[PDB]
Amino acid sequence: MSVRVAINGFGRIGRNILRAIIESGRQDIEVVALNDLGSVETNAHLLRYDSVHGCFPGTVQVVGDAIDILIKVFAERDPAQLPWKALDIDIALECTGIFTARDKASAHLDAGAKRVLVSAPSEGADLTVVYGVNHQFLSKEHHVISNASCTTNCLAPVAQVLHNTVGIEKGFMTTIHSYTGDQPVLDTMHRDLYRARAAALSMIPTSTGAAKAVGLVLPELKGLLDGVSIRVPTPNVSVVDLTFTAKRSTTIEEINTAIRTAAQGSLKGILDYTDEKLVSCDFNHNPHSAIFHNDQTKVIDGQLCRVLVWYDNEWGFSNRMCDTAVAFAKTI
Amino acid sequence: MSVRVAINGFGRIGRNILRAIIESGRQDIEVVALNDLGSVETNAHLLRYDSVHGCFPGTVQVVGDAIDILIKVFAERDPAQLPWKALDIDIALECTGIFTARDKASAHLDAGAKRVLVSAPSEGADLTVVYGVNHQFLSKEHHVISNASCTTNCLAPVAQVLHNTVGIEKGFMTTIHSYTGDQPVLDTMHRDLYRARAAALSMIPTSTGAAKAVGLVLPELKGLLDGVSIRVPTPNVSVVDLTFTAKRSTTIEEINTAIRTAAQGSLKGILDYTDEKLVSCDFNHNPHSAIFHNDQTKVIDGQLCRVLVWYDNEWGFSNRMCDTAVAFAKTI
Ligand SMILES: NC(=O)c1ccc[n+]([C@@H]2O[C@H](COP(=O)([O-])OP(=O)(O)OC[C@H]3O[C@@H](n4cnc5c(N)ncnc54)[C@H](O)[C@@H]3O)[C@@H](O)[C@H]2O)c1
Ligand SMILES: NC(=O)c1ccc[n+]([C@@H]2O[C@H](COP(=O)([O-])OP(=O)(O)OC[C@H]3O[C@@H](n4cnc5c(N)ncnc54)[C@H](O)[C@@H]3O)[C@@H](O)[C@H]2O)c1
Repeated sequence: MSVRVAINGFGRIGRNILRAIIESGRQDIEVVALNDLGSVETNAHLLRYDSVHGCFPGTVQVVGDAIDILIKVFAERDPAQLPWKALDIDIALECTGIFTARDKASAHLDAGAKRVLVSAPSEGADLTVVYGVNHQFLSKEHHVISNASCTTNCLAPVAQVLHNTVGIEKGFMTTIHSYTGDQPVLDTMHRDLYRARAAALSMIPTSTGAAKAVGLVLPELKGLLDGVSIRVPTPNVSVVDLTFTAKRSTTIEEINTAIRTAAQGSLKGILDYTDEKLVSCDFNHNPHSAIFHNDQTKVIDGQLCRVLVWYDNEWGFSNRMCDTAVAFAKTI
Repeated sequence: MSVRVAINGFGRIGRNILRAIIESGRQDIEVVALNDLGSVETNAHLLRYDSVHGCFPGTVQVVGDAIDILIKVFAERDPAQLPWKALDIDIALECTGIFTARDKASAHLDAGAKRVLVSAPSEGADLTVVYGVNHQFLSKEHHVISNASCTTNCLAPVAQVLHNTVGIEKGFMTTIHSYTGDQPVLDTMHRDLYRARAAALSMIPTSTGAAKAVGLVLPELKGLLDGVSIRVPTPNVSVVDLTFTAKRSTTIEEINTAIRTAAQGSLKGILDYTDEKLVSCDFNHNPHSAIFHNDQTKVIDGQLCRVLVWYDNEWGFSNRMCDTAVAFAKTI
């Protein structure tokens, strides 16, 4: 019944995984352990209080070597040292952000987790999964997999619906994105010259791999999409601004309706929509991968089309980590 | 030699027109009077200290009901009563944002002014101008003209180099925009449901008529463009994100090269470029109508294009308001 997980790296997403599990009321995932090299006390405190997501819904105590909500806490620099065999770990959730590589993440297999799921694109991933779109391809042949990114998780279901309805010849994606943890509050030394500037002071153009990735989850679209991002001064919630050329002449109503159909049918709980005049903060804490904004569909001359699609880049994705982990457990 | 102007509405744009003249040290324009809703002293203080632009780069003395840096100051909310005739005002600069309409704006000529320049699209305008693109179309047969908008002024030059080079089949523009003073700090009653929302708290989609206005000033693109805006938590500096189908199979290098040329040659001082990895605040107080970001140009299969174009929605426009005022004054 219950799939035994361990969270490696108790950072935003790791904590958000936990919170998604408790909030949703789901009973199919047991969080057996967490690993992180900072204080156990500090970890519980960050779980308790979040500036974006509010108070933990429940009580949070540190008792001995565990956090009671009863989750064992570990501190290993080297994931291969974790007692995953002893703890009968089904799926290790790699969340630290520094072991995204398949080479690197396979350390949890060494430690005795039966499978690994990386909360980010993974280099040499056995499979990159956008739950609700391609998780059905998961099988005994896959041991270390990627959950894609928040952005990929948003763009793909929408891509799919559009391609099925009007066909996408080519498309360009700009994601207007909230600042993330790898950005600094003030200008400072960095791997990337864009992301080195004060995060809450500018619109910052930056790179995203999501459009290429949608080329893989949906092989019909390989090489037909590219994409970039613009980071702006909001702490959470992002949006895909997609312009594409359609293979057949179409309308706003045509596109909106295929979205409503998909959202009400086979992508229920992955894709949603709004006919209301909403702004980014209204999607904060929404669990969908994508929420399509009907108001914003525009179509020039029946063939050049633009859509706008919100996503809580933390909350959507963390709920997807749960679904992917459960679907993945069934192939063990 | 000099052009006599009166500024109606010493608001963000009213005051920045005045700073623009002072900073450039242009002697071709003389501010004779200004009108605003409130104090003589408050207008002085606001001019002195600007949260976005910094110290007013001279001295501002209150003296009588006049400001010395000598300009006379009024406070009649009704424009019809102000005495432009006996002040010999060549061109009036309607800058309030509430007499945008031509039928309304034509008051300044009743109240004596020889010509009128609305800082903002207008309804029944004799001619809508983007300086550096279409100003040589101004004739004696024009009394009340429109300076267009910040966004119109930045798309139009770029559309021109693009079209005239590679041809625009169809185009969709998103502007990512700094908040403006028609938005509030907190959610509150507004004629528009998006713009009612707390302005530094969300990305906020909104309508702009700039794409359409570009189709009228560049007649060749009548109804070939559409656009929207997303307001984000920055206080100044916006950007154009343009996706379009090009008539000719093209490249990035080719796109940026054409922009180099327009920048150095015929659009010098209106259009500039950058090859550097810059972010929005690096373009604060830049006087250009458009600054092209090379790095950011993308082309899919040689046909679907994307460019990114910065603009100081306050400083660029306010300088054009000066250049327009001058070119207009010559048809008198
Ligand atoms: N948050 C989002 O918006 C989002 C969306 C999609 C994908 N992702 C992906 O998820 C991953 C994590 O993102 P995040 O926002 O949670 O960042 P985060 O920095 O808040 O999380 C990283 C956590 O791992 C811990 N850590 C670092 N090194 C460690 C080590 N050697 N051993 C154990 N723990 C270690 C840190 O203490 C921290 O708690 C990233 O790779 C990112 O690509 C994030
Ligand atoms: N600021 C920008 O980014 C930008 C860009 C392009 C165009 N514009 C246009 O410039 C115009 C002015 O906008 P702004 O940025 O100055 O905003 P603002 O509200 O700061 O300026 C308007 C000023 O006029 C005054 N005013 C209001 N009603 C008046 C009345 N009845 N009589 C006399 N004075 C009155 C107000 O006190 C205020 O100071 C707008 O129409 C806007 O569309 C602005």
